Amino acid sequence: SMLYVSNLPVGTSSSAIHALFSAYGNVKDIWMLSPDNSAIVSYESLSSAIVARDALHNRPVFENHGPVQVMLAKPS
Amino acid sequence: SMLYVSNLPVGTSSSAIHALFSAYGNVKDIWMLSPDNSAIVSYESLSSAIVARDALHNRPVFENHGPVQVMLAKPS
Ligand SMILES: [Cl-]
Repeated sequence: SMLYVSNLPVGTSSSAIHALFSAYGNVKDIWMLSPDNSAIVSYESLSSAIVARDALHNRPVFENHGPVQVMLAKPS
Repeated sequence: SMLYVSNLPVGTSSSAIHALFSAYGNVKDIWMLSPDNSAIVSYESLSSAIVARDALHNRPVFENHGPVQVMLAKPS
């Protein structure tokens, strides 16, 4: 399952993304889109992607930075 | 490989996206992010994602609508 994560702080590392999203399930892959301040996060299960989306979408979880956006992508 | 495709015409279907990106390689999956007018497209090979990124730059698509933006997502 794919999450598009955006409005990340400039220079957020894949390891920081991995820590943030590992709280909700098994992260299979992270692809970085640094010129967009964004990333793609893949979970093993849709149930985990849903929980992380609900938990983190439009949340300023990084201090002194704006709210991170988290959108669940619809396959097919 | 994973491409993040943005600036889609509003309402663009996954069938239309599949048809466009099939011009450059075997499309493995498409995930729609339609509230963002965006999509994630995965190719079987990296060469195809590069070809697609380069060929689509400034190219009118979907009945001569505005070009789309294509960014190659780096795995980690
Ligand atoms: Cl999972």
